[PDB]
Amino acid sequence: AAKDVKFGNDARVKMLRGVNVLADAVKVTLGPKGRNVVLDKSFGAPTITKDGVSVAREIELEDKFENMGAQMVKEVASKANDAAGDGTTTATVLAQAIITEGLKAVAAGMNPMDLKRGIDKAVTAAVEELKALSVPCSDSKAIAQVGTISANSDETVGKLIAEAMDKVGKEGVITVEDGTGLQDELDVVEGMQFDRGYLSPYFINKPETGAVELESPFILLADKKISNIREMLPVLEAVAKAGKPLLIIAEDVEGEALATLVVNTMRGIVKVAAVKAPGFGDRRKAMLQDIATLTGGTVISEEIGMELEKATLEDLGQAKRVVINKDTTTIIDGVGEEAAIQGRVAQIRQQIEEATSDYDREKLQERVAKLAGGVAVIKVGAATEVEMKEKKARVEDALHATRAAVEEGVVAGGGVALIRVASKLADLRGQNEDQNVGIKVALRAMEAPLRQIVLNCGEEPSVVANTVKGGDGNYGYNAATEEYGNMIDMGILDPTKVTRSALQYAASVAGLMITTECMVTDLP
Amino acid sequence: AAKDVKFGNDARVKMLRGVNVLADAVKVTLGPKGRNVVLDKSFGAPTITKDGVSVAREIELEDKFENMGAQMVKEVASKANDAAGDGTTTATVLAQAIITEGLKAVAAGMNPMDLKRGIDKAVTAAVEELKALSVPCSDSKAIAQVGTISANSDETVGKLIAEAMDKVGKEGVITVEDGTGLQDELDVVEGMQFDRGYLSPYFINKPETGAVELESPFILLADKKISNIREMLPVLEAVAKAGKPLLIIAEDVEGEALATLVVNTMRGIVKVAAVKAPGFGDRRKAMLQDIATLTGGTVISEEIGMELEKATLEDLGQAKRVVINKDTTTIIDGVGEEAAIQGRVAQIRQQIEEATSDYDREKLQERVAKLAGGVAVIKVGAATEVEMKEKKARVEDALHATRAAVEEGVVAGGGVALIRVASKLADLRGQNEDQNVGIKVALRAMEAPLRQIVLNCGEEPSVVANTVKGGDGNYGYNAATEEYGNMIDMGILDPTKVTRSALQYAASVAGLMITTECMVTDLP
Amino acid sequence: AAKDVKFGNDARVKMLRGVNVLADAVKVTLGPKGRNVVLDKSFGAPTITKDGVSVAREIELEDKFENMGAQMVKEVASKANDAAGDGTTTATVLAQAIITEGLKAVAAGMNPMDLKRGIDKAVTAAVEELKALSVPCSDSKAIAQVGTISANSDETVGKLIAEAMDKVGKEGVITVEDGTGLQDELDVVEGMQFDRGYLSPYFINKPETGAVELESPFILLADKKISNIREMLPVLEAVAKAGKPLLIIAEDVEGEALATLVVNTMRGIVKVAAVKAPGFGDRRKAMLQDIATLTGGTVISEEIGMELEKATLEDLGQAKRVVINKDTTTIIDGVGEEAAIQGRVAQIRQQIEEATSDYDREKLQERVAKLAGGVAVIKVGAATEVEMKEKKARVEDALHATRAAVEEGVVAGGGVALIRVASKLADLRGQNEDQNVGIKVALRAMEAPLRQIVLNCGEEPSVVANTVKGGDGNYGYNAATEEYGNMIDMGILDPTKVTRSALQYAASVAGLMITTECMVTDLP
Ligand SMILES: [K+]
Ligand SMILES: [K+]
Ligand SMILES: [K+]
Repeated sequence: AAKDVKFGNDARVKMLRGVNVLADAVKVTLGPKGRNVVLDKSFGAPTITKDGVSVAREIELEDKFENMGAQMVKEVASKANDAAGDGTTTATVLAQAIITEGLKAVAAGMNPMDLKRGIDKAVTAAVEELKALSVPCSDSKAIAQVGTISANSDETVGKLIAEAMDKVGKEGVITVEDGTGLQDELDVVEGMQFDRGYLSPYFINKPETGAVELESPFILLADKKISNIREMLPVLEAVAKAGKPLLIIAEDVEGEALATLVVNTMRGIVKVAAVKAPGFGDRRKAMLQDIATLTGGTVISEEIGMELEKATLEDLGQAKRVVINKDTTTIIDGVGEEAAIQGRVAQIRQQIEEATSDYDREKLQERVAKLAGGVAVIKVGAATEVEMKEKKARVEDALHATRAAVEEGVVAGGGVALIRVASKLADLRGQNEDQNVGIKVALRAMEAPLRQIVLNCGEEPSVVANTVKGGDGNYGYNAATEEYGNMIDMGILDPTKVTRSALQYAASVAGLMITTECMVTDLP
Repeated sequence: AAKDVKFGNDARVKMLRGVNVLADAVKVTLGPKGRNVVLDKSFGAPTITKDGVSVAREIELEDKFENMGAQMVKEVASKANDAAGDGTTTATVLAQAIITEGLKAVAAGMNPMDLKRGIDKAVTAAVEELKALSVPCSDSKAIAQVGTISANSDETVGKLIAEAMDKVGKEGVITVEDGTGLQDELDVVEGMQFDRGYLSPYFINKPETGAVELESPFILLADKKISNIREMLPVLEAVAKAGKPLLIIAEDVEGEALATLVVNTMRGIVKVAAVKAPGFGDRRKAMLQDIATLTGGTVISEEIGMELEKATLEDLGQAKRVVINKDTTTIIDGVGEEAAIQGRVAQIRQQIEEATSDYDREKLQERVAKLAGGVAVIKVGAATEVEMKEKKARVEDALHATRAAVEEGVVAGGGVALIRVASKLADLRGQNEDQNVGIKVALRAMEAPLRQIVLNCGEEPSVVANTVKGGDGNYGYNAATEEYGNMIDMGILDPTKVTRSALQYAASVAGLMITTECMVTDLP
Repeated sequence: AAKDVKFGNDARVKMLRGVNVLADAVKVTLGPKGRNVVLDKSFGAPTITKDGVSVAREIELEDKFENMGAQMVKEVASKANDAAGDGTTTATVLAQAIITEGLKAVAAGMNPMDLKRGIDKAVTAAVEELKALSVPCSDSKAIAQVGTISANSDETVGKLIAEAMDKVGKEGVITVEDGTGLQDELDVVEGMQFDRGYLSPYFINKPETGAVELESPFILLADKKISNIREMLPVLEAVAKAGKPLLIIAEDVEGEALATLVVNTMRGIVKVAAVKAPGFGDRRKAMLQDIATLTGGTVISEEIGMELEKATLEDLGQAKRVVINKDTTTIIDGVGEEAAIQGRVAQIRQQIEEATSDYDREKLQERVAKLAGGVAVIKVGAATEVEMKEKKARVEDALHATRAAVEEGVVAGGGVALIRVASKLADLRGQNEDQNVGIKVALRAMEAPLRQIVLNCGEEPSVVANTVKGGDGNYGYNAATEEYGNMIDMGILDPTKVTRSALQYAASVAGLMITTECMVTDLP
């Protein structure tokens, strides 16, 4: 179709303009004195929220170019949240800060490529400074503390998470679901989890958590790609009877078959969910078998000459429950006999001996870990469905936060870690004045978060910023109480992983925009 | 879709502008000298009314932003009426008052978060002052008086309500329906009430009371979530024959299924209404059964392996009548055999012995109380359908009013309780000048109701206001007679619950708006 | 339909204007300091890229005339990439340079035909100078080096390519596909490749590479033209079952039949792709048999009186994979028995004896070479699907680059070969002043690439250009490091084939435009 093409500066102001709408709408929620954003719904009363992620989701601009700018940082910032369970808004305000100054520099005539290189250098240094600033989270005493803070000072949640992590280990898989009534429950079940998500939304039946949740579903394990639902029919009808949902784990589910599956399940004509098998190549076939054993199913591989039409309800695997993310599938409580599952572990465990490679050995250990490890299940009790649903949410959040803390530690929150780290890189330089400016653009941008928070609090950003810089370590401003002190002691922290991610992603999209010379889009 | 985003002040004036249309349209009806609002209907002659709730229902603005403002206070104020059976208009004029001054303060540069905190502090104090001013309504002599006043001085209605409350107790369930002829009847029957409202309006067939009222309906008790009307068809056709309405009580009724139900019943193609089962977890499954027993129906649980398709008219429960609120479902006169119902009570009653927990013991006691307690049924007689329908309405109102009076007592009406309470909080202060202004904003707003009432009467608001403040306790102005004196003695009161609710809800939405910085809506 | 006709200058500015949008959008990506171009997608976030080919694909202008100019160079420049696996962007910036000056000359009154003749003369000389500048790439030590450079300094890739070329020879067919896991595999299998492309895009299911890729497909060999899908039905339904894709190799696939195929496959209703049988006349029927034998299929020739309707799944040929280009079809790993395939080779090989004509002998030699030769298959291993997919892409690129290097050698990259060659043709003249100008127009244009690269780097083009001219051989500017030196030594090279192609194609379309006097298009 006829396109609308914009070049250089003309294109860049459009982008900036677009990210400014996104950033301005989202940053007002930042900090403890964050404001409310009202999101209109065609049906009923508007939604009032202080959640930057909710606000960002709703942002789409009419001007095609401006919209491209917003969608660009919007996409990258979302990754920060996916990665550490937080930091989307932060990444967004950081991106705005970097992009704004970056573009000014460009307009002044400085080289885009050098500005980007400088920004990157500054960020790389900043990330290292961040690790040095970081305090470890390893003993379950600390784990409980971080969980309590992430749960809005709910010691119960911290306790719950620490207990679960103790059961299945720090690397263990931990799941959280509705409780059966005023009282939590923690149980480890035959189970497993791989890095594959729904092959399409819509399968989503839990819009809240944006996940697919099937109960007592059959599991189809097909070592091949399914493109036409013609092979499915025989098996889909057996699943139609028995009246149970279906999980399809194949090499992939494409076109006509996926399309048909997205529709039917979206019409109550049998609940089905499809996800790619884990991994690729040979080890992908080994894992399909692992799942098989675990779920007492049978893998239907073409190699051996098997056909999906000849597949019967008995070839199907089975587990009490399955949950599917955008990029995660976790099978809860398989039917496989301990005899089977335990012999499977035994096999893999012995192959680890014959392992003639470190890589090969690790990959095998990975698999036994999944089969043998199992799955921790936290049931959140509460007395009144509301309080229960509410706490369940707080648990899910604190869990994701704690997970990250255990991985990369914690640093001062409230935007002070970023400002602290930036104050330490004053002498950092690059290969030319352009890169040096790029570096300063990044260091200045690192003050955006704190400044915004202070701004939302109605205090003078430059004064608080100035003071915090004057201090050391995790010394900072507690926006909530207007008191300076040790941020960690005052319980205002962020998993080092979320701050690191927010910065890296923000810098990433900012770098790309600063180095954009042309934009192509459809005619209005 | 491309959105229209507004920030800060630009957004706030739009909101204010919108709530002003709503408030101005509704407040003219306030007080005894309230004016008429003409509401146009596409068919026939317009409706002339003095009912603020009817007027508010019709308010929707063309400007998207202004409309969001109106819809926001509209939604919160409606809650006041739901909670105490009155106070929506009041909450609305209070909200306008708080929002107007609050925004001025914001424009002057004061901090929104502090203004809100101050408003809240003032309201918290006001509510406590309201409890202190309140006169108890406990003996059935008082109950009758309050009911008489709420029924426009009809001693009969007061007598009726007092008798009913005496039968089933203050906590009892009391229902009212058309009489069989010039003479009231009061009977306690098999019945129950639980805290679940319609899963969607539209099911509403009594716009007046905003309730769904089904007669001799069939009750489907499904232990599971219904998302596709495909499972319903068999049962929906069995109900199509017989020609009776249907109540769906499932774990939930979502998307496709709900959507289809909302439509069909909105086209006379079978009257249906769906509501969530009461409670959650295990106890939700026990209650579903209680209802079943009570209605002589059978629960259709997937656990036991039952399917909705294989559900026959005999599995359905039945009762002479069911009334559904925004948050309440009440089953009147179930078909369940005393044998069954009494045996059920026996079970639960024994479980209370084996109860190894205070909590568990209390929950069981709740259930027996519901089952064993039944429901009081008032049949309003009159001699001429017209007088009967009229009096029936006055009884329903007085009932809701008295219910509230019994819960939290009564205070002077005509807006004087709010002005009285405000006059007592003059020295109330917060943590800074901004919060102090917020407090004053709230105290001033508390005069809005009275002032408006006096204004509608054509008197000088500031003069009456001033005089009433000079007095004490429930001394105030009787707008109807232009005489000052004891508001309670003069029979001009409000259940303390409705005044408390109106204030808290108004303050709630006002606080949210004052702290709004961004608004997102669709492009016109 | 009513047309819009433009003549002379009015038409030419429109064209120029159109190629300027295309060239300006694409050239900003050129050097190692190339900028990003953001390409909008109706769904989701925009695409950020530095790939001139992606950008060019998206360019379409609203003005019909301007659009014709863009599409014209766009089509010819694409051929450069098809021919040598690179050079599209270059060809485009060259075309812009030639067209711009060429048109100025025309406006000044110089003869278009002479200008073109001069441009061509200069290009013919330039191409010869390019062969002379060229360094050979013959021993596998060189082949590995060129592959390593083309794979971003990944020695592994060079090694892989060298090994494969060593197996099947420099003329051999080399294929690359996903690995089975962290480790490369190289195997020679039964296969063949002929010069016939998809009979229609759309069949394309790998937009990235712009190729059709079918796995375990059935191959229909029909010696005749297929114009109506009525003959297909029986065979298409046999393929619908089994659930495998289909490759139609017939004399041709026209109208109704092609139309239907394009659609159905574009709806998941069976993946099909059709291409013309290789060659023509008699030898066309011979090769169809060659393919049949190789894939264990059966040729359905009308001559013998066979009908497509009577064709069964067994008549169909089969291979693990087939890949189709714009102008190439390559069948990977056929099912035909070694016995058959080797007996066929035996036949042809004897016919080479009986050959009574050098021409006939050569043609036969070509066929046995394809049959006997096979296809090398490179499986790229990596440990994590992502790294694997990434490396696979680098391998495919390096492969195409090395193929070209082996054919015509390598020359200095970064645009210096073109500038070097131009500097050597200063005294080149034609038959009149108009041709002489044409020559200078071309020689000047040859500086475009380097100058643009230098420009994107933020350096003064004329200065770098001037210095590089002053040197000799492959002495040039390394835009990446800002250092002058031997371009080949510094590892900055281009297969002589891509530079030659880029220039000839650019000059080709430029010559056509310079000699355009009229343009006809539809009315807006
Ligand atoms: K917040
Ligand atoms: K009134
Ligand atoms: K490039």
